[PDB]
Amino acid sequence: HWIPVVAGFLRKDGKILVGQRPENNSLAGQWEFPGGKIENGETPEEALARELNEELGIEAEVGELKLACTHSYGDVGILILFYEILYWKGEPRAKHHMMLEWIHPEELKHRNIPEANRKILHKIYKALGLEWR
Amino acid sequence: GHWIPVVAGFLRKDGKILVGQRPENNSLAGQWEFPGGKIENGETPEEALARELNEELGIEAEVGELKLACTHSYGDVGILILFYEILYWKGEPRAKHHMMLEWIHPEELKHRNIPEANRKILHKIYKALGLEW
Ligand SMILES: Nc1nc2c(ncn2[C@@H]2O[C@H](COP(=O)(O)OP(=O)(O)OP(=O)(O)O)[C@@H](O)[C@H]2O)c(=O)[nH]1
Ligand SMILES: Nc1nc2c(ncn2[C@@H]2O[C@H](COP(=O)(O)OP(=O)(O)OP(=O)(O)O)[C@@H](O)[C@H]2O)c(=O)[nH]1
Ligand SMILES: [Mg+2]
Ligand SMILES: [Mg+2]
Ligand SMILES: [Mg+2]
Ligand SMILES: [Mg+2]
Ligand SMILES: [Mg+2]
Ligand SMILES: [Mg+2]
Repeated sequence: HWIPVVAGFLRKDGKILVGQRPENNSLAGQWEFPGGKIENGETPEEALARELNEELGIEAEVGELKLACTHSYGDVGILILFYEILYWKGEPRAKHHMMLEWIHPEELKHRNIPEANRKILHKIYKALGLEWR
Repeated sequence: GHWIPVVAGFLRKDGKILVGQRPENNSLAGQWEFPGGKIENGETPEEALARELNEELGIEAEVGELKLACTHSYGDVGILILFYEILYWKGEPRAKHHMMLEWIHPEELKHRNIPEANRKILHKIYKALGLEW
C-alpha cells in the first residue's frame, strides 16, 4: 500500500519551518516539514491546505509543486509531494508538534530528520533556491 | 481508501506532444494518454518513468522536471499521477504497448477522448506545457 503524503515549505527571511514529531505518534523527535496523509476524495493542494490548518492553525495558499520522492519505512510505502507555501493568514503554532522552529536551511544537515528527507536533502536544497555543495 | 501512484511523461516534437491510444483489452480502452504507468516497490518516480518509457516506447529516456501532480478516483481505485517533462531520449518511440501512437497539437486534447483524470486538469496541463487556456 502506498501512502501519499503532502507537505510544505514555509519561509521567514531565508529560514524554513520544521516541526518536532511528537513522542506518541512516532518517528519521534524528528524534524519534518508540516503536512500529512491525503484523504480519500481530496486533491494534493486541498490536503496540504487542510493539514497546514490543523497542524499550524494557519490558513495557507498552496504554491508550486517542487518535489516528489518515495521511501520505504519497512513495508510502509510513502510518496511525499513538497509544495512551496508563499502565502498564509496568521502565525503558526504547535498544535501537533512538540516544538516548531524556523531554522536556517543549512542546519538540516545536522538535525535528526526522516530518512526520506535525508536521502533527498540535496534535491530539497535546490527546490529552496540553494546549492547542495 | 487505497492508492496507485502513476508516473507519466510529456515528450514533445516541434511543439506537438506524444500520446498513446490505450489498448482494447487492458482497458480504459480507446483513450489517449501520456505514456507511463505504475511505480513498483523500491523505485523512485524517475526510475519508474524511465522504465515505463522503455517498456512502452522502446526509448532510453532521461526524466526531467516534475510538472504536475493530481488525484482521481475511478470509483474505488484511487490514482495519483505525477507528470514529468521528458526533454531527452535515445531513439524514436514505437507502439510497443499502445494501440497507436501520435504526435498531436496539444490543442487537439480538447477534443480527444482522454482519461477523466487528465480532462479535469487540462488547464493545469496546458500551463505545464507552456501554453494558453
Ligand atoms: N509531515 C511530514 N511527513 C513526512 C516528512 N518526511 C517523511 N514523512 C512521513 O510522512 C508520513 C505521513 O505524515 P503524517 O504527518 O504522520 O500524517 P498526518 O495526517 O499529518 O498525521 P497522522 O497520520 O495523524 O500521524 C509519516 O510517516 C512521516 O514520517 C516530512 O517532511 N513532513
Ligand atoms: N499512463 C497514463 N495513465 C493515466 C493517465 N491518466 C490517468 N491514468 C491512469 O493511470 C493508471 C496506471 O497507468 P498504466 O499505464 O495503465 O499502468 P502501467 O504500469 O503503465 O501498465 P498496466 O500494468 O497494464 O496498467 C491507469 O489506470 C490509467 O487509467 C495518463 O495520462 N497516462
Ligand atoms: Mg496531520
Ligand atoms: Mg502531519
Ligand atoms: Mg491527517
Ligand atoms: Mg506500463
Ligand atoms: Mg502504461
Ligand atoms: Mg508498468
